[PDB]
Amino acid sequence: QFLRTDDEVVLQCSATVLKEQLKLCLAAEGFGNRLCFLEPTSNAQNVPPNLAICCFTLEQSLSVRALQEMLAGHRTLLYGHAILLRHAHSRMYLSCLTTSRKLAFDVGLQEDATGEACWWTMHPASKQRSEGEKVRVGDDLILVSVSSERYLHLSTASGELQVDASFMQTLWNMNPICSCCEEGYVTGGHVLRLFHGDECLTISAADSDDQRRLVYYEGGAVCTHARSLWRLEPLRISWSGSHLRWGQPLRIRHVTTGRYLALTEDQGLVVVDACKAHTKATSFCFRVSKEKLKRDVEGMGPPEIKYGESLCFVQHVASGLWLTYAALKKKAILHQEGHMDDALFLTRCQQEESQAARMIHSTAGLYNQFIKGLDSFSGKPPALPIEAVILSLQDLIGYFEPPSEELQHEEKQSKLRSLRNRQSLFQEEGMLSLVLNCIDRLNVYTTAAHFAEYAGEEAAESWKEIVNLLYELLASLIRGNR
Repeated sequence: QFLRTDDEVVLQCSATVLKEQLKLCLAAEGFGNRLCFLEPTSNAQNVPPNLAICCFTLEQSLSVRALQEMLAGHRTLLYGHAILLRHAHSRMYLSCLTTSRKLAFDVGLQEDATGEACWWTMHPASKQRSEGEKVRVGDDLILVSVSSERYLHLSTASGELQVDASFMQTLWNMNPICSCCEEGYVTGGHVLRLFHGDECLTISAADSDDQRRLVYYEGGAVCTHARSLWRLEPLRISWSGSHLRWGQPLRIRHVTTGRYLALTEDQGLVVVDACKAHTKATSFCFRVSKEKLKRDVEGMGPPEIKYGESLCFVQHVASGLWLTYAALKKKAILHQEGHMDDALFLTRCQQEESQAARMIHSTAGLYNQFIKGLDSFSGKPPALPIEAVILSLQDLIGYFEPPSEELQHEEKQSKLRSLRNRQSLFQEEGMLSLVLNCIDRLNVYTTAAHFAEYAGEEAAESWKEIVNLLYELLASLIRGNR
């Protein structure tokens, strides 16, 4: 009922697009794009809303007297406090930038929580709440950027909906996503692996004849590759990050591919594009048993499903079909009766791995777009994402860059081991081919001006930069780091 620090929230506002009141959350991508945007949560039944990129962690809520004192646990948020919001998807911080794209600033992300620019003071939106009172869940509120002293505010100019820091006010809901959970219990929004018996649930490797659409039970090294990672996403906006319960409908999202576990009329059990991932075809639940078989709480809920200790049957909700094998690599199928040994156990994946999986997804998406733009004009003299591609390239280069040679051996090796594991994950997801395709397609052009003939000078102004960054990323992915 009250928001404590280390709680997870989405900042939600309202707008009336196409003459109807749509609610939508504050979103940021992170790498490749620092600028914030808005994610519609409204059309949940037909399209899975991208809540993952909307979650922020309430890192700290301080009195201005302690906030000014800093620049030299489980506290409840009080009105008047300045808060620090950590973007969960990127581990970056919600900040008020010094760019503008009409007196206003851009709202986005800071790589590090530095200075006043990443702090926002909370203020009551009504005579019901007062300065010093605890901020209550589902309260409308006003947020003021400490550095600029402007309001976090949604724009409607001209056609599209944006976010900026303006002298205009916007009323913002803090929807709780999650709070303290019971140790070792599965909660929504968790990225995990579903094990069988070793064998785990996965899609095929990159570039497979599959088009990566089919689901498998596979053993060996997959259990340590990103392709076997899934996010459990319940059919809720608020307390989506609550404990999961037996029978609770949920979507199962494949992380790197972005597609959703689904039952199809034609294909059968497959993974499916986000836009085509409707509730009926996409809703699964965890069952204690296969026997015949309530109303969701406004909180973390009762802890029901335990990591590694709970054997779970997976069931498609609409059809009642069981996730089973077909009969080391087996096709996963949905079946009426299934197999006596269909029960999976869930192992929570760790952060370094989960982050890398999500980073793969963004980068694949951004670069596939960049390639599509290149392919669009091959032989023809569709705006290319130059700005983002450059930033993405730069970001991954720093991500992969080896430790400073003048560092202690104990830490150097440990930081080196992770770098290697981080590189491996990307490598096994065909990130090298991705970088190579971008290089090969850019190399079809001899001079920067030759590229300008098919793309224009503005785009060509960064041609030698993108190739140098791509070759640099390539090298950084390849480097042994032993």
